Amino acid sequence: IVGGYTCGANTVPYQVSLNSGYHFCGGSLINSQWVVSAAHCYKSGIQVRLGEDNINVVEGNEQFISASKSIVHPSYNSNTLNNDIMLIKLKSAASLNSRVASISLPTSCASAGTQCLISGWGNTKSSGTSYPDVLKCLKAPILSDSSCKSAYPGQITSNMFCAGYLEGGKDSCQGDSGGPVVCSGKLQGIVSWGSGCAQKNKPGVYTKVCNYVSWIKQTIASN
Ligand SMILES: [Ca+2]
Repeated sequence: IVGGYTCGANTVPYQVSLNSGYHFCGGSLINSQWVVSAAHCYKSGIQVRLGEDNINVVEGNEQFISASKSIVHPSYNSNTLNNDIMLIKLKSAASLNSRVASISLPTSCASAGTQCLISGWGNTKSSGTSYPDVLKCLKAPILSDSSCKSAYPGQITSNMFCAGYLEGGKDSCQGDSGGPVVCSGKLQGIVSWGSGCAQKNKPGVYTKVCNYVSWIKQTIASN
């Protein structure tokens, strides 16, 4: 997250870190057994880390639970990043309390102008590299479909939306991928892609979670 703020420990209780020996992507806990992330974060051997603030220090609220199964969206296209969503099942159910909690799925799609909370452990610099150990946060609005398409000609599908600031300086970034965009207490986006980070006229692009609620529910119901 570039141009954000330190969230505070366990203030984003649905945020998870995907770990394969190291943090590599975010995700969102949607029930005791299941995490939403980006399909482009797929790999084998995932350990889901819940209750994290500093990802390099054991602070006392963590739950580390190996994944039993990953399910990339049936229509994920890694070239275009269309349908950049996956589900990860935990080998055992997480214990839920105020610091580790699921986030609700949307019942309707959010609108341009709505304020959301984007979070992650990704790079905090737009030029060069610095990775935080504690969770960063950014409040940002959803942008119009027209301004999103004008920013990224030929690239924005109906399964994507832009959020952030066209002036630059505030955005998600590498290492945030797969993490949440939460608006009015609902998971509306997944950190997906963008041109660089926090560049002028290059806002963040997010998977549009409301399009996937029926797939998510039916997949969980049978897996
Ligand atoms: Ca920790």
